[PDB]
Amino acid sequence: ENVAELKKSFNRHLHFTLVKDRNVATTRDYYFALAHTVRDHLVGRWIRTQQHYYDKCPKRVYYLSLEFYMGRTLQNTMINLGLQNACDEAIYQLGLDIEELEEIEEDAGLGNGGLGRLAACFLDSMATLGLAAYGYGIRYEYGIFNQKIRDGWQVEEADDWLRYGNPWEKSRPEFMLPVHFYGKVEHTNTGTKWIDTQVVLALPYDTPVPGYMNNTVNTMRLWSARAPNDGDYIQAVLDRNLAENISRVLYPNDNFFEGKELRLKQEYFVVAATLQDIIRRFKASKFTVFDAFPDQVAIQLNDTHPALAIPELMRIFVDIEKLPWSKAWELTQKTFAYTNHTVLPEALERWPVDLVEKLLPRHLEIIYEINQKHLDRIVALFPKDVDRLRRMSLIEEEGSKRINMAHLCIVGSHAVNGVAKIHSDIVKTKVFKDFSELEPDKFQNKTNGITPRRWLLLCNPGLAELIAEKIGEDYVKDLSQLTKLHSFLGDDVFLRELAKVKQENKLKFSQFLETEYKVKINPSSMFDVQVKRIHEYKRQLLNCLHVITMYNRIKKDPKKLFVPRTVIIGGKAAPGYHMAKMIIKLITSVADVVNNDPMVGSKLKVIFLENYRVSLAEKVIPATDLSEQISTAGTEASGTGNMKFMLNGALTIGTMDGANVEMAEEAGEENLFIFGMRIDDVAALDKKGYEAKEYYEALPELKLVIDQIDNGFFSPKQPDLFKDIINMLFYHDRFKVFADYEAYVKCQDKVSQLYMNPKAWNTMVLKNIAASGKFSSDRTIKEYAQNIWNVEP
Amino acid sequence: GVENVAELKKSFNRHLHFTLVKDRNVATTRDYYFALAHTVRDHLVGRWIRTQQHYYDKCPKRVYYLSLEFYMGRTLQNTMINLGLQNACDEAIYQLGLDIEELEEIEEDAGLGNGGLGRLAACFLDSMATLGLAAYGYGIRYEYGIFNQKIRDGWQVEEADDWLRYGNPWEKSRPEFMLPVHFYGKVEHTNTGTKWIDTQVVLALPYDTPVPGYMNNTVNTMRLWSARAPNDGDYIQAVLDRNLAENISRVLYPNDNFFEGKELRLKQEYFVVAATLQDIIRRFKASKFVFDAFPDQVAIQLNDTHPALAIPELMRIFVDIEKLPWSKAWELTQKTFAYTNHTVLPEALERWPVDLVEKLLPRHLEIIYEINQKHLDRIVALFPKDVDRLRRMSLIEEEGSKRINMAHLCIVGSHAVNGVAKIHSDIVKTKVFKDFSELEPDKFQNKTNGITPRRWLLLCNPGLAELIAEKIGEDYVKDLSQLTKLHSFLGDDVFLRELAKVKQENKLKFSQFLETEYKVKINPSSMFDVQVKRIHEYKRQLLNCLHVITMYNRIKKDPKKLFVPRTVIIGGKAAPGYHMAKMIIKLITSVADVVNNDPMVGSKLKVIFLENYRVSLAEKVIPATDLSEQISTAGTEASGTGNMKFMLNGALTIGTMDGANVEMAEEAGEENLFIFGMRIDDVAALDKKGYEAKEYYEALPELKLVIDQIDNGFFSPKQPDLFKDIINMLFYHDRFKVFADYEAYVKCQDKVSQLYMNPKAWNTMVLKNIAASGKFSSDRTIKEYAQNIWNVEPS
Ligand SMILES: O=C(N[C@@H](Cc1ccccc1)C(=O)N1CC(C(=O)O)C1)c1cc2cc(Cl)ccc2[nH]1
Ligand SMILES: O=C(N[C@@H](Cc1ccccc1)C(=O)N1CC(C(=O)O)C1)c1cc2cc(Cl)ccc2[nH]1
Ligand SMILES: *Cc1c(COP(=O)(O)O)cnc(C)c1O
Ligand SMILES: *Cc1c(COP(=O)(O)O)cnc(C)c1O
Ligand SMILES: CC(=O)N[C@@H]1O[C@H](CO)[C@@H](O)[C@H](O)[C@H]1O
Ligand SMILES: CC(=O)N[C@@H]1O[C@H](CO)[C@@H](O)[C@H](O)[C@H]1O
Ligand SMILES: Cn1c(=O)c2c(ncn2C)n(C)c1=O
Ligand SMILES: Cn1c(=O)c2c(ncn2C)n(C)c1=O
Ligand SMILES: Cn1c(=O)c2c(ncn2C)n(C)c1=O
Repeated sequence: ENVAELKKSFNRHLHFTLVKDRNVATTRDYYFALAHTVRDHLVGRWIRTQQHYYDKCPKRVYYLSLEFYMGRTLQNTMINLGLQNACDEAIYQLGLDIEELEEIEEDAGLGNGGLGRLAACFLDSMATLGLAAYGYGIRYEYGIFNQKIRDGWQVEEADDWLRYGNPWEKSRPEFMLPVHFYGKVEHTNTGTKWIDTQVVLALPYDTPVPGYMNNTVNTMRLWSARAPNDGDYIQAVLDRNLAENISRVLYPNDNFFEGKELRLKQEYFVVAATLQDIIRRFKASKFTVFDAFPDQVAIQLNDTHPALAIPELMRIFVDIEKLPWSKAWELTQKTFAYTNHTVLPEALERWPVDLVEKLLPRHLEIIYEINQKHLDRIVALFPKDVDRLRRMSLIEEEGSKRINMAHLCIVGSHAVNGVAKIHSDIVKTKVFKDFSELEPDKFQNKTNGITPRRWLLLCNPGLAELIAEKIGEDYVKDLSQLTKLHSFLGDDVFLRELAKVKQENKLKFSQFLETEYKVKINPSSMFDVQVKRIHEYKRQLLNCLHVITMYNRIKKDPKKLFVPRTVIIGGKAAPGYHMAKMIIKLITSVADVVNNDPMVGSKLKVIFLENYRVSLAEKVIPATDLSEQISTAGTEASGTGNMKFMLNGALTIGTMDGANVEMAEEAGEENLFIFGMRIDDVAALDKKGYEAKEYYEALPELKLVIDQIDNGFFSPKQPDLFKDIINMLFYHDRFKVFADYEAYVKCQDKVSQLYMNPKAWNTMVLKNIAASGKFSSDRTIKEYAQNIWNVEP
Repeated sequence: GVENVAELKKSFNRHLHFTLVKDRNVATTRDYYFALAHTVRDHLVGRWIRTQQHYYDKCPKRVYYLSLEFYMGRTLQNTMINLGLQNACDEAIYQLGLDIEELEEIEEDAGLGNGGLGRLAACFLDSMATLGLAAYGYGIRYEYGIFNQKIRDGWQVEEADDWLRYGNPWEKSRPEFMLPVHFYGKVEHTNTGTKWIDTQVVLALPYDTPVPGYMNNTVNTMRLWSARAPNDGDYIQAVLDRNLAENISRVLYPNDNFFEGKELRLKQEYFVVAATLQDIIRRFKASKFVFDAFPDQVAIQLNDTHPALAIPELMRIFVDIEKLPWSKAWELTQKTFAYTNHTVLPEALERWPVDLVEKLLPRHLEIIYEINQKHLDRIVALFPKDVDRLRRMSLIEEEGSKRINMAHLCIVGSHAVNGVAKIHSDIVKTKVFKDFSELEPDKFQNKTNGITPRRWLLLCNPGLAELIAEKIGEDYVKDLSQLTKLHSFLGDDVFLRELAKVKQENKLKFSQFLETEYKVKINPSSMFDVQVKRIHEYKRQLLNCLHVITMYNRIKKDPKKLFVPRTVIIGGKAAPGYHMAKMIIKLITSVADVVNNDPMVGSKLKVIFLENYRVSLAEKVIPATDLSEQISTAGTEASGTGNMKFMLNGALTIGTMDGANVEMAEEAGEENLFIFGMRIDDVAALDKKGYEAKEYYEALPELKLVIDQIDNGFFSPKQPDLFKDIINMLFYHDRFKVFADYEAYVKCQDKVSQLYMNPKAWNTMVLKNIAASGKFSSDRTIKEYAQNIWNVEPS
């Protein structure tokens, strides 16, 4: 707890746990010794917390997700346990630099983006609020791949994150479980029997989730695939890899459905294990016995990925626990709650019934029965409307039959929510109209949030300290306290101190940029940042057009006053996403021309931030002046990066989409740079018909950019390299890039104006930060606790 | 002894809490085991760091035992004993209200070996550490060791030995020493020399396991390498294909004394060799180093031919990497390497097809050719005429598909070659490699195998170790020859009663195991007749089987005739692809089922096929053995070591004058062992003449019956011709002349029975074996290797 004792513990671990001394100890060794030293501080409360849940039996919440974008654990753990300052001092006294040791830790990147990071922020919040929550996922041997740029292109490298070992995970062999696949169904007189199946074992690994300063430590249980133990002998042993390939790697797709059998196996794998583990726990507690199940258990479905949980639970209740269908179904609906995270057609999960029949025979039967009972009702309430039956069916018939997992989640759940007002609204009245009309009270909204511990206290200590010195540390657990910040809007000194914090973050992050990339950084320039997964809907392309735009204006009139900028664009593209990869090449091509043109000089620098991940977001976010949140209105369910930048002192330029809409409401629309078409404008443009060749014909600045991109100005060695981009823009652009081009650029010009007025710029910054309270994930979970899970802190 | 138990207790509770995240209410037995292991493990650290730091500071010559196998067994008790902590830990576990025996059984055996070869490496490590030698073991960290064997419907069934599933607290990853290993690619001959390009790369991640000397503060290292894919069409598939590179250290080839020319196997051999040589070279350069002193600082023992590629690999490093001239490098090489021949069985000789090698290790095939060219140029110069000698001495075999004779490469590439027992070393030197020793006489030597007295006496038989200690002191633990002092008790009946009692307690404890694992009811007063080793035709478990049946037919002949009761135990694993071995298992289990259930035989005889024979089990049945079966055909067992364990543990041996049996006889007196059957010369004479198994069948009533019973379905009614392959082998393809030794073997057994009815004489003979086993301590073997091969002294 104190410095002297932390030094002894560190040396004790370096010695007994790493078998090293100071002369032969590696940096990794020091990091592991520090990690173990901090890890020991959690054990007492972790056992105590789990024991408490058993003795008092509070209702349990289970967040079931295929993704958990956790990032690094060491610093986070030191902050939530109140050890950082002590450890920093101890390490320094041992002659080491804690910051260097921290960089050794590999990110636990078992997610793709928002969906996976949301889940991670939720666990932190649930632990901070003292809830009996458990996160359940898959312990991927490989998480989201590590990204590199070779010759301007994204190159993928396996993210072998467990290679050197993971001190934050705890194998729980006594809770191992078998998961079945294939086989056939047998309807006997003693119940239905799913037999002749292939078995794969699931070994759970527990990771502690410490709440912020509250003595609570929950658990994140991730499952690992293992071959059972019961032709060529060698091949047979090697073939054990097949089963174990189930939890081998995370599918690297963000907002896109890939119907691969292996993925279907991962979905069921995590689902079968989790539900059996929850049932066992339930039956092992202080408890026909199952009638109290929904009062003791709440399972949240993170998107439709774990949709199979609905029939799996039914399978268990009926075939194993011998409950009648009617009862089983009732308990199921009371147990599950579904969160819809997207409206993009390509992201919708539709599994071919053929694939499901072969792999999960008993589950196909259960899904069919669920649909029968479901459609019999509709037929009753609407004897005529037969087209309504087709639109609400769990099965799609057009061509090869498929299963609409989202429909399956709606009927098997008692609550369904979008992740932002505009998204939830679209989900309730448009996408699932036929369902909400019958069950209105079933649909809700639960606007996303981000944890102020990792995304403020951890990533920007300077800002957390400044805020804390002015209004106390109360805000860490109740972010709505940041509103008190309005009391200092005319405080010139607090405004200079606010600016100093940002500048320090920029100077430090600049050192990172000149170290990782050649480029020379103008530390006074404006840090224009857009970091997120590469997507056509997110429009990194639109941003790219503006950069080329600024570049030409500079070449055109070199002597014309230009507010300097450092444009940073980063994010991974799904491996099979061709257009995303091309977009990356374009950006890298532009930067090369821009960063090396003598006429532009320190006026404009462009950086493609490589390997964007949680630990990297913690560095660049505190260093940002301008946050790009420019996806086409109605395409971004919510967004969370936007919230991160808001809490850390950046201004936002974006469209009225996702949570951007709610940010404007909290801070006031004038304090954000909103632009472009809105949900209604995009629809009108659709009914009419989007003809992109019109804006190109009516906007010279855009035409120059387009011609340069099309004629090879950015790829001399390959004149037609960006042909596919141009082709999509002129004939296949569902995200209407050309349509928001003019408004975007004019918006960008106003940002530049404001940037030249420090007093005005920071004043707005302060109103934003003051208005960010709403976006703490503690508030999100609070609403989940009260309106869906019915549990208390 | 004060404050030692209390601190062990505190520490134990500290680990259960911080290391296992458990309290006394939720802890599993496995958690208690891991808690004790970490508690014991902490006592190795100080000495391990200190030991290795010392070898760095004093720079003694280092010995490197390179092997594809290390059959280590359990580490817990062994570590406690060598560190002098068993008594204190036993007491700490007890006071904590726990059953220490229950905890130790939790530990998984590190069975990274097939049999005696892998176990010898293990024993050698323990001894080298006990003698304080700067020794290092080098092998592969298999994810799956030798398979767990189960008996289903009388047949052997193999189950994957997933020994790392729950974690191994005894290994320590050393990531900073990872290394790249190359495969495939091609050879480019440029002006900058020869270059091996276009290669596929695999990484080698070493894992160090501490090897504690006995009561001397020395803690050596065993470094095992694990294969990992390097970080650098379809994304998901590409990531899944990383399993291919990792398959190289996935599982141990389960073959004992048998060459299987598989590509994966060749990859394992090169893998451990390339990782090891690079690491050894890196250590040399990091010490007070150009390479002229290498052979004076480095000695690498090649355990059999499996790591043969180490020779051309060192040449490759020396010439292609270090740029040394060929002549100089070849010189450094021979001085560095030493080869130990572990077998003369033709089916066990590694002969790789030149094509497989060219495709996988092209640069190495060129180097092997060049060594052969030089080598043969020498023969030619010494014997201008004799062209046949070239053919018999070449590393390349031409007949049909060209293959590489790895034995020959090891010989020319080494300064010393040895066998593992007088008779085998003589065979190697004068017959198999006759043309070679004639040129270099001094090169060939002998190094009689040994076993470590710590695991095979102190640990597995605490009763006998204490008995002996109360009579002649503890000195014998560090010098086994001190066992001859037991002779003073040749007349003391009191002592003989005590010796019989210890043996009795072991049989009673082991009987509990048997009846709990098998339906059979044991007669604790019966003679424990045991044959536990890998199932082989040359080891002749059949012969033994022919005796059990011969006996069965005798009891059914006169149910009232005095019969010396026996509990016959035959165990061992069969290589998955070894058809005849599996047939022999099915024949032994079938016979057993007929003898164990025959009402007329009752408590006179019981057959038990001991399932899953392995180091931990060996430690169980060995101390409980009365008679040891070591009956391999003369000239087939290069040495054997089981024989040694049994001898040291109070059992009498019935066997042929093969391997180390000859030397056991010389040491204890040929009449203090039941020797029988043909001898090497008798075997040769029978070969020259011609073996006609049918004659002995024709001339031996008791035998003819046993056979007719096997061939007609007496032991397999549902399947009358089930044992056809066995009958057909015994009659027209028996290279191990089973029947030829059947008559001698049966008469020999009757005498064993006779002697057993006489407690006083039986135990007297036993005492004579225990007092003469000192020569078979691996500490003696290692000392001899050190003086005459490695040229090093006890650091
Ligand atoms: O594995 C040991 N410590 C552990 C310490 C550790 C634990 C968890 C995460 C990181 C480090 C170790 O070095 N690793 C576990 C990792 C893996 O799974 O590969 C790497 C260890 C200490 C020790 C001390 C003695 Cl005397 C003998 C064997 C020993 N092993
Ligand atoms: O893994 C931990 N201890 C280790 C302890 C251990 C180490 C070596 C062999 C057996 C046990 C552990 O339980 N295992 C390593 C094995 C594996 O890799 O499967 C199983 C551990 C302790 C701990 C304490 C906190 Cl607060 C959080 C996470 C934690 N993990
Ligand atoms: C927060 C975060 C995201 C989510 O970003 P959006 O802009 O909301 O899409 C994605 N990736 C990482 C690494 C993050 O930290
Ligand atoms: C000693 C030992 C061997 C050796 O068997 P022999 O053929 O008797 O030399 C094989 N397996 C195990 C488990 C051993 O302990
Ligand atoms: C399928 C998917 O990854 N959806 C993503 O979910 C997160 C968390 O709700 C949203 O912020 C984001 O806008 C959306 O694209
Ligand atoms: C190739 C091989 O496994 N050889 C085996 O080695 C051991 C240890 O040297 C000998 O005792 C045994 O007789 C022999 O069969
Ligand atoms: C988002 N996304 C992908 O992630 C993707 C894709 N095609 C392949 N992938 C992987 N498409 C068309 C797409 O929009
Ligand atoms: C690496 N890479 C790509 O990833 C790529 C490409 N063209 C299209 N793509 C997606 N080219 C030319 C290329 O070198
Ligand atoms: C020892 N041995 C084997 O181990 C073996 C074999 N055939 C296959 N195997 C595996 N043969 C004929 C054999 O003698």
